[PDB]
Parts: sequence; structure tokens; C-alpha cells
Amino acid sequence: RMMKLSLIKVVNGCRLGKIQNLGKAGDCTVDIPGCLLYTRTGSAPHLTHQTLRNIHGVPGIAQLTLSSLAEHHEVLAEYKKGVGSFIGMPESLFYCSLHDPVTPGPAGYVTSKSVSVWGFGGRVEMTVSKFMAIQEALQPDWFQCLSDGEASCAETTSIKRARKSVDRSLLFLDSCLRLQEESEVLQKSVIIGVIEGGDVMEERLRSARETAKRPVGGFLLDGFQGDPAVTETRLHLLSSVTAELPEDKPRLICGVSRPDEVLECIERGVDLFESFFPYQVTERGCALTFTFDEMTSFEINLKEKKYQEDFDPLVRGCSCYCCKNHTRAYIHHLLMTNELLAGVLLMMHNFEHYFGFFCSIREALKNDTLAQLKELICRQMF
Amino acid sequence: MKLSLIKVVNGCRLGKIQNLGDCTVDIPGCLLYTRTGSAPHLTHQTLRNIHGVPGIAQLTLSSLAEHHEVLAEYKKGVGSFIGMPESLFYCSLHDPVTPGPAGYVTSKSVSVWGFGGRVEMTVSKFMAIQEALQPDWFQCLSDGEASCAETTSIKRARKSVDRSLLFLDSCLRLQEESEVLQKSVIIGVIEGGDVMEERLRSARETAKRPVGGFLLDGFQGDPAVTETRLHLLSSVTAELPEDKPRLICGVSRPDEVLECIERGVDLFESFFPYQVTERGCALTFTFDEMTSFEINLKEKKYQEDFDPLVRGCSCYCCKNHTRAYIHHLLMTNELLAGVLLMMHNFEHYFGFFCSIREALKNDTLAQLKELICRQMF
Ligand SMILES: [Zn+2]
Ligand SMILES: [Zn+2]
Repeated sequence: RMMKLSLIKVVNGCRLGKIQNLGKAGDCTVDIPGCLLYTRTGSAPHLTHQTLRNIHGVPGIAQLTLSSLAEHHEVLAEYKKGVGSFIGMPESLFYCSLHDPVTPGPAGYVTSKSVSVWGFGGRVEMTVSKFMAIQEALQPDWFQCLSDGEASCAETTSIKRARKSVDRSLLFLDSCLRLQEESEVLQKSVIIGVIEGGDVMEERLRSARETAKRPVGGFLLDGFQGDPAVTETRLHLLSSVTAELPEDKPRLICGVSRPDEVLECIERGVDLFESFFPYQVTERGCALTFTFDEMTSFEINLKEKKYQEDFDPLVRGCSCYCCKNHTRAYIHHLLMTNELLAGVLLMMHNFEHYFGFFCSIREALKNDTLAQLKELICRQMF
Repeated sequence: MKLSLIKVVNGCRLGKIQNLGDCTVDIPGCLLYTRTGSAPHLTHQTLRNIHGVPGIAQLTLSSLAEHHEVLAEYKKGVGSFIGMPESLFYCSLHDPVTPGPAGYVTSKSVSVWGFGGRVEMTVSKFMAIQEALQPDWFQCLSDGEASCAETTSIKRARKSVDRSLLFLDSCLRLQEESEVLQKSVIIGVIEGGDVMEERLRSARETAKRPVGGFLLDGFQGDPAVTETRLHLLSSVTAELPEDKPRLICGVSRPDEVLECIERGVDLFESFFPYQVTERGCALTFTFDEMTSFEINLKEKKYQEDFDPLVRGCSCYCCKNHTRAYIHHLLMTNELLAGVLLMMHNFEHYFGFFCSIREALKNDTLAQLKELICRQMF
């Protein structure tokens, strides 16, 4: 409950559908497969709430991260009306992840009693009760449960480390559920259970099976993120895990946002992705250009002099604010003259492009043409 | 262009500049501060959501001269280049916030400094750049560095006057031969430094040329225009014709602005609210490095302050957000803070000029001046 996931069809393991009645007011509808708006603190990077509304296709749910907010627990707790109200958008929908995928901290601070996050001012150690107190201050519609995602950070794959991540995460889960039952302000918030177990198949499946026994609203597939992309072994692990999860609850994944990875994960039953990739592209002065009808092959770098006299838009036929009004040469000029407006403009285009890519995925699932889209993406990446 | 004065109260000129031929600029007033043609932090859509935005924007050779070749290849002018082809632009020589070092003026060339370094401009290089930019108004190449010398000397002041008249007559000649600069207006620059006689000679000689207006150069002060230079300023403006606008550069703080309006100056740069924004501050002074007119949102005392920046402000930030929110944006290292502060600081500064003009209409400027200076201490 607390949301209604309906599937239109499942083509080659890809789940095409929508999640209805979600959020604290139970009135938002999200399409799947889909992404969440990437933010750190609840406000989109570079973008006023009004400017964000000038981007086409903005997702119905925004991500914010405990990493960046945990230091401000005292202010938000005294304020008590929640993050949405704090930023001047009470009607917004928020999923609160534990970590910022763009800037994760060092490994090795997880114990059976606490998990640490790193914000702008440094490290914050969270017991279960400290973590739930923060959630009571933030009041997100969805929140990732406190979890141990560091089994794969060990030098080798060991049963003991994988087993511990499963058991720690279930202990955290049952404790947070208990504290949520006793909380006036978290009654309409939904906890997301976290699948752990590292690279050990049996512990992965046990984590999936045990987590699904709890009344979580959905599941976060944790620990599959790859450099540069999810490895083939972890894709196999992924579809084994999703096969054990109930079909009527959404599957989220963290740390997976690049278009080729996204498609591999959709094929293996993942529904919802973080959109930090276009933010990373913006931060290095780049624009996403890949067609869907370190810097990657999906993008151009507007700092390069070859764009100083390129009076074409970032993407021809793009209708974002930047491509409606500006050229490559202009954006290059803004970067050269060190005008921060460049970051605003790139963020608008990169979000709009990335969200359009997800719209295109869903159309491909409808038309049963996903395999051609996938080859199109991977031809641009090589 | 046609300047018409509604009234002149106590030396203050209230009026409007028309035929700019569908745009109007109110005087006394400011120009929108930009470096490259785009308002700092603000998309053109966001800028149009600010009340009271001036009819003409300033841009500077400091940031543009280095990209002459791009703009010449583009051909359609800077307003078209930045996506605002219908907008009005005044091109000044230097960026008032970051003009770069002094000591690079000769009788043959003047230098500006941008992100990529020094750009040295002879008269013909300067006019070629203006042909690429195609601004509606432009400051003539000029020697504004007489007062930068270690002392006041007749010889240095005389050179600033004579160099500037020679640049002026050469630029006028080149403009007459320029099809694309035919609809552009040249602004003559009064120089002469701190020597009364050379200031007056610069004023009288510059007014003999058919310039569209005058730029009062070399009066800028730290923290504000000195009393000696205010005396010098009013001696100069007394020599200028009344029916042409007077601009001043490097003078933007509200107390300085009011002193210069009293002495017949019409148009000011609006870099002050940009400076306020860049140090994480908000203007709060009433008009019904950090100065007394402002609050500093990085300070912890605002972390739980759930009032707007300014009660009753109509800007996007004060209509929707709290001080505590802005403080949090700064603390969590979000450039969105700068966008919102710039929106408010421009809106507040533009409201201040609206209030100046209202005070001239009602003959109550002296009360506004005292209200401002009381908050400056
Ligand atoms: Zn675009
Ligand atoms: Zn305001």
C-alpha cells in the first residue's frame, strides 16, 4: 500500500507501467521506467523552482540526500514543517537517499550500530535513532532505510562480509520500522528497503527475500554501481535479485545513471534511476548530445575552441530554453568569460535532454523497439 | 536621441531619454550591470521577472574585446549574439568591478583586461571592435588615468585631455565612414583628473563635438566620491549642455549616487547590487567590504530567520523564500543562492532609483538623502 504500481506490459523483462497514488498526499503519478530529479538539498542545482518548471519532462519525484542535509538536522527539527515547506515548495515529492551518488565518502565507517555520511561540513555518524530523528525533521515521501552497502568495498569477496551486510541491514530495517510506527510525523512517509549481500549470490537472494517480508514501499538495489559501468557479473546478479522481488512494488537503483547502464538495468527489472549524470555533465562544462530517436561519448565539451564560432544549438531540434535561445558559441563564450550563467543554461539543457531520453525509452517499450534504441546508444558510446 | 526634462529641482534633472526609436530611459537612473551582455547569474527570462529593469544594459570591453574575432565572424552584433537582438546596449571601456591594472595608457593605445589577459587598442582597433559589437551607445576610447598618478600634475592632466580629444575626433571620423556604426551613438569622455582648469577645458572642448552624451570619468572614490571631487564634478556639469545625458562610471553606492544627482549627473552603473550578491549579502536599506545598507546571509543569526530578505519586497526571492532558506543554500554550497540574491539585490536597487525619481517629482529628495545617509553610518 501507500502507492499503486500498475504494469502496462513487461517486454523482455522491462517493466512498462506507472506508479499511482504515491506521495504523502497520495495524488502523484510516476511513469516507469523513469528517473528522479537529482538534487542534493531539495532544490535543483543552479535552478530556481520557477526555472525548473521551464524544463520539459521534469520527474514527479525529486531526490535529496541525507549526506547534504544531516548537518542541518537541528535547524530543520526546530522548523518542524519538513524540507518541502522549508524550500518554499510544500507540494513537492521527495525521495531521501542515504548518500549523494555524486560525492560519496570513504568506506569503512559502517558498524552494526551506525552508518556515517559526509556533508559539506564533514562526517556525521548516525545511529538508527539519530537517522530516524533526521527523517522526522525532513519528512520525505520516500526514504532509503539506513543500510550497509559496503560489502563490495572489501579487498575480496567473503561470505562473512556479505552475510553481515544483510543482517545489519535487516536489523536497521526492523528498528526503523518500529521507530516509524511510534512517529506522528512519519505516518504518510514510505520506507524503501535496501537489498545488500555484495557479490555473493546466496546473500543477495536472502537479502531480497527477507526484505520483501517487511512492509516496505519498494526496494533499493544497492552496491551495483560500477566504474565506468555495471560489470557483466553484476548485471547477472541484478536480474537474479529482481526475480525474487515482488512485481507490484518499484525497484530503485543508486549510482547508475549513464544511459547505457540505465538500459542494461531496465532490461533486468529496475524501474527508477538517479539523474545525477546530466549534473556531472553540467559540472564539467559539457552538454549531452547523444541521439535517442571524465567526459563520455554522449557529450560535447563547450570549453573547446572548436565551438567558439559554432552558431548551432547544443542539440538541433531540442526545445529546451537554452536551445530555443542560444548557440554553442554563446555558451562557450560564457564559459570563457567565466559567467556562472553557463551552468544554469547547461543544467537546463542536460536535464531536458536526459528526461527526453527516458521518455524515449518508454515509447520504445510501447512500440517494442527497445533493442534498436539500445544499439543506437551503444554505437554512440564506442 | 532626445532628452526632455520634466523638472530641474535643486540642480537635479528629472526627465526621460526618448528615440532610443521606441525605447525610453528615465533619468536619473541606472544602466543594467552586465559584463558580457548577460545579466550576472540571470537568464533573460529570469531578468524579465525583475521589476524596474533599466531600458539599457551596460557591457564592457574588459570582457568583450578579447572575443572580437568571434563577433566579427558572427557579423550580427552582440545583442543578437547573446540572444537579445532587440535590447539596448551601452559599451563602456572598463568593467567597474574588475578594471585591471593602471599604467597602460599612451597617446596611441589604451588597454583593457579580461579573463585571458591584456587587449591593447589603437583607435582603429577600438573602432573595429565597436563595428563588430554594434552597441547602441559606446564610450569613446579615452585616457581616464590622470588621477591614477602618484601625484596631481598639470602635465599628466593635460595629456589626458589632449589624448582624449584626439581619440574622440579620430573615432568620430571613423564612425562617419562606418555603415554599421551609423545608428550607434558615441559618448564623449570628460577627463583632466584633479586639475580644475584641465577638467573645465575637457568639458568645454568635448561639448564642441557632436557626441550624444558625456561620461564623467575619474571621479570614482574609495569608499565613495570625495568632497573635493564632488566640487570638481559640479564645476564640470555646469559646463555641459543641459539637453544631453550625463553618465558617470565607478559610482554606484546609494549615498554617492545621490550626491552626484544633486550635481547634475543622470545615469549610473548598477554594479553595487552585484558586489553585494558576490559577498553573499542582501540589500535591506529603506528608501520609502560589506556596507551598512545590507545583511550577510552567511551569518548564523539567519539560519532560523524565517522572514523574507525584505518585508514587502516584490522580488521572486522575497515572494517565495526565507532568509533561513538563503542561508542554507549558501551553507550547502548551492549557486542557486547567488541567483536568488542577485534577483533581490537588483530589484531593491532598481526600486531605489524609482524612489529617487518619485522624490524629485514630490520635491522630497532631501528627505530620501537623509534617510539613506542615516542608514550608512
Ligand atoms: Zn537543449
Ligand atoms: Zn526581495
